[PDB]
Amino acid sequence: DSTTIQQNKDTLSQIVVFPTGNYDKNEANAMVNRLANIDGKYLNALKQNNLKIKLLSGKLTDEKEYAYLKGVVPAGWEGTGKTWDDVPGLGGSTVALRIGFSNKGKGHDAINLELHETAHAIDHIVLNDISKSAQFKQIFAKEGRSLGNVNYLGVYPEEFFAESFAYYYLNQDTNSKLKSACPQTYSFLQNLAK
Ligand SMILES: [Zn+2]
Repeated sequence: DSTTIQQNKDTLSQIVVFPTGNYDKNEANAMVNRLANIDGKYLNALKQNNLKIKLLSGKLTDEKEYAYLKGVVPAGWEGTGKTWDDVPGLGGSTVALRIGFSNKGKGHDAINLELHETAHAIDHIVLNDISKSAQFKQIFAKEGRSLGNVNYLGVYPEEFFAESFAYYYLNQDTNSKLKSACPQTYSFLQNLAK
């Protein structure tokens, strides 16, 4: 609800890092507002571990900490002439997101950039790679293709987990879509948030 979103925006004021230089500040605010949909327990767990959600005004590999990715072809992306230089988001041990690239198809396959990448960090930092736990692996074996992208989401449980989390928290449409397609994944995320 409207007041829950504000509470999470408060929590995020100590998580989000805005970039140097000029950019669409309203769009950066929109991304923070979408992150505020995430259950506050997760956001405070990220803050406890000093995970920073970096909004970028340039390319991922323009940041010194990601320079090692310059020229690197992502897993599964060979032959397209695109590399990490072109990838708008990264999540796991860190989180970095190009402002403006939230929507599906803006250089990435996720329903929403910032929720997908932040799900990676929650998975890895907060929950000890729960996407590789025995329980989620069983669910992934049954439902891992049911969000589509069968040769990507259907192959990597960490990507299926991240995408399912994004569906669960993006909006009411994507939440009910997850419930219909991946009922056991939806219940798993419900029990995790409970
Ligand atoms: Zn991913």
